[PDB]
Amino acid sequence: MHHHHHHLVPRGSVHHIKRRDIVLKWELGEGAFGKVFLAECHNLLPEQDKMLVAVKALKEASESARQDFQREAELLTMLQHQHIVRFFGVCTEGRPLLMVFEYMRHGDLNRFLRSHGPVAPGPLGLGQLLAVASQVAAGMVYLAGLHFVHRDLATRNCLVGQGLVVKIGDFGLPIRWMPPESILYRKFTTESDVWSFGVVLWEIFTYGKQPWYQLSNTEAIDCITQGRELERPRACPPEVYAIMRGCWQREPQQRHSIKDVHARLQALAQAPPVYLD
Ligand SMILES: CC(C)(CO)n1cc(C(=O)c2cncc(NC(=O)Cc3ccc(Cl)cn3)c2)c2cnc(N)nc21
Repeated sequence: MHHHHHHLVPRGSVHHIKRRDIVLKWELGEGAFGKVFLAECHNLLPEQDKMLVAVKALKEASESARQDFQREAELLTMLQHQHIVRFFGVCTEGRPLLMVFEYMRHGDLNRFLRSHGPVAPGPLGLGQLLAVASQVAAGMVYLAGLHFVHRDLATRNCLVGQGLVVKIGDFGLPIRWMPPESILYRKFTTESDVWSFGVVLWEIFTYGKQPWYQLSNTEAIDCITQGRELERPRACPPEVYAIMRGCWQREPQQRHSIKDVHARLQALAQAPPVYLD
């Protein structure tokens, strides 16, 4: 499951949280081998007696799932960045096994885009869409620096917190976001992540529409393998579509680097182009 991350070596142990320090509130979601709950966590941070967290309750104990649990936990404690999901630790006393994360008040980015399109309610402006895109790019720069290949970058895997802070996570094939080499040869690299970032940019600028929405899963696969490009969204300025095309070069070595994509987005976010659809 995490074999592709073998070159990543943990410096230290995972933070352990006492079961009695976690107080479950209600389910936030479910899918990837477990339910996610909102909860209160006591004695986690020094200043606050209690705070809200998101808790994933693991469904199994194969015990290949318990082996994957420990490795995943060791990997997540290593990921520490402003735009990467914040992992607090595990609870191993009893069953089910628990993983504790930061609670992100506005939920997933896909639902956030869909509800703020066609917190302050209303449609997100160009400046706000660029700010979202720059934050996701910042997280991807961090992952590329760690030699961490995400493999499933998509807005459904991003979270929105207080003050529109965006963080990348993975809530558990995403063919529509993949380049041809990932679909055909299961080749997942920093370069296939940059392609998915380009698709994330397309999702942002379409307010969360599914890529290749006019096509069946089969038609979408053939279409990506043949080299057809996603159309420019109506809300997308020409400067931003140039970034998408850079992420979508057929040759992985020709794709723009995430450092350059992030730098370009920072420039656009700081001074948005005067663009009107
Ligand atoms: C929107 C839902 C309800 C969806 O479950 N939701 C999940 C929250 C999590 O924090 C979360 C839940 N389960 C698993 C993880 N694991 C990682 O993200 C692993 C990882 C991989 C790669 C990288 Cl680069 C970083 N991290 C995270 C969360 C938090 N708040 C809210 N409101 N909803 C959440």
